[PDB]
Amino acid sequence: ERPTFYRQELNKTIWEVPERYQNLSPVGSGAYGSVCAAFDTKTGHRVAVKKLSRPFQSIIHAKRTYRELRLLKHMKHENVIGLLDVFTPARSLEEFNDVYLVTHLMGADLNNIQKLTDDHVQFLIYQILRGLKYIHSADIIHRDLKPSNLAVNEDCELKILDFGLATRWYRAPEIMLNWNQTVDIWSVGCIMAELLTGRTLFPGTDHIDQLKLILRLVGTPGAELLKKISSESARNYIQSLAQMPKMNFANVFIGANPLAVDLLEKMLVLDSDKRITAAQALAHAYFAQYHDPDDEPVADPYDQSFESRDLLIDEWKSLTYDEVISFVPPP
Ligand SMILES: CS(=O)(=O)N1CCC[C@@H](NC(=O)[C@H](CCC2CCCCC2)NC(=O)c2ccc(CNC(=O)c3cnn(-c4ccccc4)c3N)cc2)C1
Repeated sequence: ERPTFYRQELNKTIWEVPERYQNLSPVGSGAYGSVCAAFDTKTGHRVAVKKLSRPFQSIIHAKRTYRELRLLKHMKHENVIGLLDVFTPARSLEEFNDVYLVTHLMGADLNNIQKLTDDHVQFLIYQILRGLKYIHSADIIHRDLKPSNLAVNEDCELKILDFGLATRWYRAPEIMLNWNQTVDIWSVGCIMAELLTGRTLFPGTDHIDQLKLILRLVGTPGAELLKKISSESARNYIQSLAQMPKMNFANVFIGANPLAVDLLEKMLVLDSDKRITAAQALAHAYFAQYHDPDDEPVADPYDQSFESRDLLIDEWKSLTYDEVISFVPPP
């Protein structure tokens, strides 16, 4: 029982969407790609419709499209973006070439929310950790967490997403030198610090400067962590730099809530085996007033075996088409 579509141009781009979506207006200045705001006549709420660009232009684009659809269909959590609809005007695989995604209309990102109160930071970071506990439990690593990938509405309700299109300021040092899930926790540490102080914690100009700033705070690796670098070039570099002491975070986040400081000490550790996880962090005393261990769920298992597959462009397209058809809309 297929719906009725209607076509229209919008800023040198064609849009064929269910009549159920109306009053489409472009949002961003193309920053988010081809995205419009909309009114959903089924529900009566604003939505965001994104039309992918050249989704099957190449083998790599076909796989990235399939990956994005598969991940979005899996996410069912209050602090993670979710898929409200996915559709295509095509009536059969032979004419399938465009893919539309429908999500909630997000309010503003965390860059667009002056420092916050300590209570505001607790709530926002709490919600990020809660969604991270959920994606991490599915063996899903975000990898690109940063204020522009956090959406927050007027109730300060937060959702994690990934718009795609600097990342380096938030990036774990191990995956910037190539020597697990807690790369995301490092980024939370950087975000949390910024909310507290009002300043980018590690505003590095490139990768070597980014590492220089990081070690000035957390200190040069010790032999405990040195014993775990396999990359021989990485070891030589770190041992050649000037030995800089670990700073005491209380002298750097002066005046901040000492629970917040203690949590920063547990997130912004160089050794990834010692970094706090999302689930452990939810139990930190700093979130004492939001922590609810009975309402911090994990995710269903996520089959990502496809990621190790080499398929042709038309096969990835077919699989994307499967996921479009099999899609069941939520409540
Ligand atoms: C690293 S890559 O391999 O994966 N891959 C490359 C990089 C991007 C990756 N994104 C993903 O896979 C995620 C889902 C998977 C991701 C996994 C980790 C946990 C978060 C979700 N795609 C998205 O997040 C996404 C998809 C569609 C949409 C559509 N709504 C909008 O655009 C929208 C809604 N509101 N607004 C807005 C906000 C404020 C003001 C005005 C407008 C918009 N502009 C938005 C986001 C894919």
